[PDB]
Amino acid sequence: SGFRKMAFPSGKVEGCMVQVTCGTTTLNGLWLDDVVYCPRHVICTSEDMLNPNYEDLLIRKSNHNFLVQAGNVQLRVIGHSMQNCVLKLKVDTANPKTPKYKFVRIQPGQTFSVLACYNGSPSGVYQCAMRPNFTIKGSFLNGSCGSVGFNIDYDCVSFCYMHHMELPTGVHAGTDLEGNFYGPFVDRQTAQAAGTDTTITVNVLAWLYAAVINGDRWFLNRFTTTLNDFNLVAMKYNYEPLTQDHVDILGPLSAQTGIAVLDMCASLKELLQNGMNGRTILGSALLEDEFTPFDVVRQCSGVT
Amino acid sequence: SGFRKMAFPSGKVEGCMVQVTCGTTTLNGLWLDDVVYCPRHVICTSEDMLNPNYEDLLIRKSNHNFLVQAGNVQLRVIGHSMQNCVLKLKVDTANPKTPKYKFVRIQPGQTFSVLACYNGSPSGVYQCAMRPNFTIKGSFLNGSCGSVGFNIDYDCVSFCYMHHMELPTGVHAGTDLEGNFYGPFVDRQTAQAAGTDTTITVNVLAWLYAAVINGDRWFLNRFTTTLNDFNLVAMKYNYEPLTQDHVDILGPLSAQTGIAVLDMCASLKELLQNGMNGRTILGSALLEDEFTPFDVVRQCSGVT
Ligand SMILES: Oc1ccccc1CNc1nc2ccccc2[nH]1
Ligand SMILES: Oc1ccccc1CNc1nc2ccccc2[nH]1
Repeated sequence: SGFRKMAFPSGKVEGCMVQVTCGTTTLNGLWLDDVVYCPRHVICTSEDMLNPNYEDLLIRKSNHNFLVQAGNVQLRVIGHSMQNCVLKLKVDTANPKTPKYKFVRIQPGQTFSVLACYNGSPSGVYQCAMRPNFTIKGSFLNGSCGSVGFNIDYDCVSFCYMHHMELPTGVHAGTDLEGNFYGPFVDRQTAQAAGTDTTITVNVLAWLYAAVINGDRWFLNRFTTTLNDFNLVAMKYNYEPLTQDHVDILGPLSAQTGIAVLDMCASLKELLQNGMNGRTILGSALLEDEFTPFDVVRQCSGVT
Repeated sequence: SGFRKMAFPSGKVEGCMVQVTCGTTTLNGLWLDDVVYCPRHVICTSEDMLNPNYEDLLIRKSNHNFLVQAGNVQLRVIGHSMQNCVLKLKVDTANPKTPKYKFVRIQPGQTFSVLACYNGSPSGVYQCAMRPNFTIKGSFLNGSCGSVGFNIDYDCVSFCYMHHMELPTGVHAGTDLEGNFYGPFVDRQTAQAAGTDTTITVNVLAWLYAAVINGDRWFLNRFTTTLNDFNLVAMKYNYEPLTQDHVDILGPLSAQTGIAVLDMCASLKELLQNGMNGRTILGSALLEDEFTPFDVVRQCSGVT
């Protein structure tokens, strides 16, 4: 029993983190097979960052300009290419600790673990969601760029995120491992405002199920609703719309608890309209939206 | 910028987790050097758990009765002893992945990372505090016993917790790595009630400093207080007393933010008396007490 914001064990990713230096810029790289992936802005002076032309900046760079260090041993760079907003540095040594891995582009509402790194050295691990505005609310100081987000399926690491940017509002933007930004963000020190950070409705419902499973039941009401009625209320409160795909996904939690999804929707509706009245659910005074239904099932079942 | 509940990278501890089986009971063990540490209740039938005599139960056990598996390879047990509420199983192989380590007994309010394990396999990592009532609020299913809590100082893992028990209220109890329970709990399926789960005042203050550092300043008031005045209010709200040792410990956060500790106390006092009025601090609707001052400095500075 008990329910925690839980990251994947980070060991498999710890074994992939290296330091990348280009001139005076140091950040982190991900070493898989004989390729090191890092944010292309490693080649910029903070001066360059205001309106960088990366193709033109890259012409001035050689393999020997990229200094790649794995522990306290240097890797030999034998090639470099730009793919979207990441650099791929070919090194002469396959990472001996390369895990089984995939590159995946996640959808808004999907959760993942971040291994926060500085100078290629892991500092911490936390759980995130891709926000509906394609930002994440991370913890990232200078030097944390190239830190990655991942899910693990038994022994296969799915890399979904590389850290590139902090927006002027102190939220975070980055790319998948093909170098494509989540949302409309660009690796340039310019005015970039995020859209509405809506609540991930399907995730709140999952977490309400987690609460029932763990004995927190005070919020369970006598009402039901319809998708359309619930969705009217969701919009008013800056909650993402709930689809039938979300209802289907919650099916196993519905089954385990014997609470129909639309009943749990009507409980959520009353919590939106009435608030928590100073009460807590799973030790939170607000509705948590950074657990997926899959996360709740994993943690409530005990997958390794 | 940004502030997350952050666990230590778990790789060094992942490399120490094994499966321990005695008869039909499977749980986790910690393999350091040529010793495997596990909860002594591995020797009990759930029937034994009602009033176990562990010395008498252990007489009926041999080295060959303890099945220790590290990945899918069996370790040979060449000795076993009981130290308090843990078993130490001497195996014929030193763990090749043993990190530098210490055993430390933490104080209430101290935070640590838990690597939740099932059948010797890591499932997740989260950050905890030892509660003032010597419980922890974990996430632990059947088979999670022998999962450990740790801090890391660069390359040295300090093991502070091994998981043994869930109380009938679904909070968690366990031992240090010398087998001594935190608080008054015993490894017996009997009536064990926790005392008052008070809020860790010094930790809330640290987190209020973290909030100021990260731009959340709305709660900063025009008042100050004294330790004695603040402490009267703390007691009324089930907050731990604040000592001069706590004020001294917050000194560096006081310095960084230019907010005197007693000023931040007076801000906390107003939040206790007035509540949050539907506002959030670092995305929480309640006051977080599971960051130490050391945690706030680490995450705000970027230690690896
Ligand atoms: O639903 C809302 C409630 C309040 C504010 C903003 C929104 C828009 N949310 C939204 N989710 C989407 C998913 C796919 C495509 C477009 C989407 N727009
Ligand atoms: O302060 C309180 C406010 C409300 C309820 C309970 C308490 C007691 N808290 C407490 N912390 C201690 C630390 C060391 C020794 C004894 C201690 N008692």
